[PDB]
Amino acid sequence: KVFGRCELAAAMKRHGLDNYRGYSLGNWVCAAKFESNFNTQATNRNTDGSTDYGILQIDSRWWCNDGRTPGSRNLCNIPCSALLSSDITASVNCAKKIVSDGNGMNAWVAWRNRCKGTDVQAWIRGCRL
Ligand SMILES: CC(=O)N[C@@H]1[C@@H](O)[C@H](O[C@@H]2O[C@H](CO)[C@@H](O[C@@H]3O[C@H](CO)[C@@H](O)[C@H](O)[C@H]3NC(C)=O)[C@H](O)[C@H]2NC(C)=O)[C@@H](CO)O[C@H]1O
Repeated sequence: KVFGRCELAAAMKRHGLDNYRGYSLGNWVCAAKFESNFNTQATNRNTDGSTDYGILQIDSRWWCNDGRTPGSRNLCNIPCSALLSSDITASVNCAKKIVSDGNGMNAWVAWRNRCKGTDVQAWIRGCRL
């Protein structure tokens, strides 16, 4: 599924991401627009072999198992396809462990380069929240 902007905002707040580890909802909404364009089914292959899965592009080198990233970890304890669902629970669940792992949202390259230090509040503009 491709989320609407306020639709995704609503469902992320529902799932506890607004101000999770200090980061406002705007940050997360901005992270998703640049990582996946709000597409839950988004996939991207990396040079090292790993693949980035879903609306928040979680990488199989570190967080999920895709059965073809040999010698990698599965720290969220899920199969990577779990992250491609229309329901974002799994991705948001795993996202909370990523952002707590020491580097904050810097783990998300598009956030560091396109959302960080910008008016991220503007991504939740007009949303009935
Ligand atoms: C959303 C996503 O999948 N992002 C990926 C990033 O997770 C990843 O950056 C690397 O992440 C790992 C795992 O968190 C980092 O290891 C951690 O590093 C911190 C210190 O920075 C350390 O305290 C933690 O103990 C350690 N984690 C574990 C489990 O030991 C690693 O440092 C990050 N490396 C870099 C260069 O940023 C990148 C790169 O794999 O990929 C994104 O897709």
